[PDB]
Amino acid sequence: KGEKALKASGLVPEHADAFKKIARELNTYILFRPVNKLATNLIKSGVATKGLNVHGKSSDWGPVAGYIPFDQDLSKKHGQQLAVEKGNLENKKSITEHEGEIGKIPLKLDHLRIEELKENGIILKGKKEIDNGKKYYLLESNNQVYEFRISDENNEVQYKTKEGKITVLGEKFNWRNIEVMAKNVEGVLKPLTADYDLFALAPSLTEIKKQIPQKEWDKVVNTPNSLEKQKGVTNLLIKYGIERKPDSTKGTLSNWQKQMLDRLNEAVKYTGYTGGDVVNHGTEQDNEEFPEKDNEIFIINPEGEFILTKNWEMTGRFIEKNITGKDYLYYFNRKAKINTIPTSAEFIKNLSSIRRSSNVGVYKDSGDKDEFAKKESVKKIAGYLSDYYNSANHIFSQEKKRKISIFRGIQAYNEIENVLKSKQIAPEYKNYFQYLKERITNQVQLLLTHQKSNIEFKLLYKQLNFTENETDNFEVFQKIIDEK
Repeated sequence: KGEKALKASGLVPEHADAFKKIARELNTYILFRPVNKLATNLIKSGVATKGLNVHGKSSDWGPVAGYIPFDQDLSKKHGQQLAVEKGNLENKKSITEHEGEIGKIPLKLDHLRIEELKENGIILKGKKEIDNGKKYYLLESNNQVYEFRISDENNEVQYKTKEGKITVLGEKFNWRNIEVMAKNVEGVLKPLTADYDLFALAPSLTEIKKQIPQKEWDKVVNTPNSLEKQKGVTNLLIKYGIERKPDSTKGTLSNWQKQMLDRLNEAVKYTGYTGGDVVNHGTEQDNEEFPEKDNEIFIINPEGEFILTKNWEMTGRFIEKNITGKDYLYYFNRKAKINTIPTSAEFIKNLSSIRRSSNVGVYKDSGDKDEFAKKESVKKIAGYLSDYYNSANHIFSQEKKRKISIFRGIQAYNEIENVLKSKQIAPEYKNYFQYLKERITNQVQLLLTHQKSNIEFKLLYKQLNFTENETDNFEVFQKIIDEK
């Protein structure tokens, strides 16, 4: 937190000041994932950010790294040489996937990066041998097994391993240029560096009132009881935010999220960033290739405070206290899962990920009555896990979101118990359902003990019996929970 936030985060300071300017002019409470200072100097130099095109991110070492490489030894597979062939294959399909707009331009080198990285002990002051017939600035890298040779007189990088050592790889790569990816912004090609990353946003209710047309907000003026407000915010979210297009250009967003991110990101056009959108993809919850546990997040408010958190459970504490605990909606990109679980889209993603290795189970590759019956059960299960995050009923206190979340979770639990009266299923999907039922009972119990009323869980499961209606049983749920 503070200037320690911006230095242990690793971002541009004047980008943060431009974000403060556009936040003071727009009033949106966005978040940021920290990107290191190895690529940040190249953001200040002029080469802009990548998108969601290559998902093997750049290393945390290397004076020539920061850009996404074709040979992924300059990526996170450092020393794990059996995966560098799959890295070359994945960057072959990353090249051949985004064709039409991509070119082949290498890194634009500078002498200033290696003098600003003198702290690694890059130059050994021993013998000065003229290798390859050229006056070379002799550098010794972080290790002896591979040297990352930046050129001195060539615009292209002349990186080449030594001609007297042997490794376990065997592919002594020649003095070629680096093969990093490209993107055509306003006609001129540009290399791609480590992209900036965000987490969420929580805009003010008058900004949503002025960004969504006025009829939906003259609806808000005549809302006496909270169930009609629940219906209004839910069908607003259905007619606006369910159109999540799975894309690989700018990130899995909606329309208004994209245009407000563009209006929040255009503030660097007069500061020194020649690209505009400094974040060209979604989050890491929106990057579905590898689930990265984000250890710390960067907090940006329109008031002007710089907070970088420490712990992940404390990050969820900050979210549920500042975002959800007050009158602000939690517009996040949608045994140890206490409060925030992977959402309904991630639920279907986990379902497919277990489905790819499980041949049989609950329902198989056919269309019978139990098959499509448990298919409609799991689509309404996904609907209930989606409506579990009904974080827009914040007109009264957080207890209202608590009781609505418990109502949706108990509907989900009754759906799970409706599913388990079927045929003899495979043990993979069986203990999948066991983990889901244990997680949902522990979540509903630890929310019930947090909120009110000291009731058991099985008591609330036994007293609640809903068959074909949910606007009547919310009254008996309110009669049990409230009005003691």
